[PDB]
Amino acid sequence: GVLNQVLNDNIRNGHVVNQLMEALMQLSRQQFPTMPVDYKRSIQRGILLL
Amino acid sequence: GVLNQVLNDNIRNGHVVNQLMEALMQLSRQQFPTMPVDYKRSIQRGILLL
Repeated sequence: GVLNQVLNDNIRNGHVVNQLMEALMQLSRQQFPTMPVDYKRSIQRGILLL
Repeated sequence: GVLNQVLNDNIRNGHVVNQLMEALMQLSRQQFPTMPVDYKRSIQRGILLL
């Protein structure tokens, strides 16, 4: 009888985190041409922490 | 009635800066074969800042 703002049912069963981690691992595997190595290092370490 | 020293009208809009960016990025994508790693590192950091 009451309205509700329900989630997706792909979030309730945590799967979206798999999409996310896949994207993050792709971004780690890529090189940063325009930028130095220390920046890449910092980003990919922060990404591995997660 | 008055003489005026007018800019290009490609400066009055900011589009020159985009060619400047093109140039700086086409420098960031260049190894410096003559010179060591630290020199290149310095330059590429300096132009990332801009």
